[PDB]
Amino acid sequence: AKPANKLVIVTEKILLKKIAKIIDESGAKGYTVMNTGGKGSDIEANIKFEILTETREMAEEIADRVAVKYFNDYAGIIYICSAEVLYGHTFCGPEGCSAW
Amino acid sequence: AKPANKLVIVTEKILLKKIAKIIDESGAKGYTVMNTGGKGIEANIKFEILTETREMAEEIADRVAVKYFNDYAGIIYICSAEVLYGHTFCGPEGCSAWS
Amino acid sequence: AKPANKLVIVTEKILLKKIAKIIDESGAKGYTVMNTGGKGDIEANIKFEILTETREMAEEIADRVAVKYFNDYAGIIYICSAEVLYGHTFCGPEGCSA
Ligand SMILES: Nc1ncnc2c1ncn2[C@@H]1O[C@H](COP(=O)(O)OP(=O)(O)OP(=O)(O)O)[C@@H](O)[C@H]1O
Ligand SMILES: Nc1ncnc2c1ncn2[C@@H]1O[C@H](COP(=O)(O)OP(=O)(O)O)[C@@H](O)[C@H]1O
Ligand SMILES: Nc1ncnc2c1ncn2[C@@H]1O[C@H](COP(=O)(O)OP(=O)(O)O)[C@@H](O)[C@H]1O
Repeated sequence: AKPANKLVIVTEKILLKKIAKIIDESGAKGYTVMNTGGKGSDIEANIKFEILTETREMAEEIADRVAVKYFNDYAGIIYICSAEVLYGHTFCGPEGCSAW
Repeated sequence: AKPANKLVIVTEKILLKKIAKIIDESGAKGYTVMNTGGKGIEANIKFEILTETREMAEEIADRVAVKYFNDYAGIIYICSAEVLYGHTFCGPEGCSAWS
Repeated sequence: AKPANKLVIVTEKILLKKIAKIIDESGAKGYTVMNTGGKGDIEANIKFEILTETREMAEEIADRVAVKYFNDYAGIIYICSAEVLYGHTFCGPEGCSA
């Protein structure tokens, strides 16, 4: 298992591409995005990205970048969970997630 | 980053409003809900509520579980999270990137 | 609260049943699956979340899925610490106690 940070960005759907770009630009290996509702009849549609980042700082870079660009104007929460990636060709490389 | 508990409630879709009410009542600053399938495939919903404290999360969990989980399928679990950003979650205070 | 591993498998939608079977076969008490998009532009995939009582059950599932599918199918499997607060099936009549 390879430590990861699960960066979660829940924010407005309309930022999807904007945030995907940020995620792509961060060098995060990918991301998972889903449609969600959230409150912060009063549920609003939003999207949740989950970006497993190799490092915390990458996650924060993404968070910071998203937040600074968008979170004044757009609803969003970014949080981060410890994860370990057990498998993820892209995330762990040909190396595998048990790089001995 | 502000420590949080990601309270996850996966339960029957029909409880959405009912649980949202509980969440709203808990003083949780918001929640994220999504449609999911599950076996425990039935359509259900997953709430994710980031709570400032563990006890809030448990209050919600306890409240939901007591009010619904003896009659409705549902799992509640809780993950450590840190909120990096979340106006509503961290307040005007911010999520205090330095602790 | 009962410690759990939230095994998350994000992979191609078409593996849903195949992975569900693996999950079911692992003796995981259940799983949550959702439709997701992902990049690794967005492709539709599924995220399973399996709360497993033990890490090794999660890894068993992960290993089984990854071995059986991840050479041919896109997917990431990762695992989070979780605690189950409630989950009849997950914690048994015993309750989530701890
Ligand atoms: N071990 C688990 N891992 C991940 N998700 C779970 C787990 N157990 C339950 N869930 C989620 O919570 C839902 C409710 O599960 P529960 O065991 O309480 O009821 P169930 O009647 O078995 O549900 P189902 O209708 O899915 O069979 C499940 O469908 C699933 O979405
Ligand atoms: N405490 C929380 N737990 C989980 N998700 C949250 C929480 N607070 C906010 N969210 C998610 O982030 C989204 C935006 O939240 P926020 O910026 O507070 O603005 P708003 O009040 O305009 O929805 C919500 O719709 C929800 O999906
Ligand atoms: N760093 C990551 N963070 C979050 N999810 C990821 C990450 N990398 C991959 N995924 C998820 O796994 C899926 C497939 O992974 P991958 O093996 O990279 O295939 P692909 O590159 O063909 O999409 C992605 O579409 C995405 O949902």
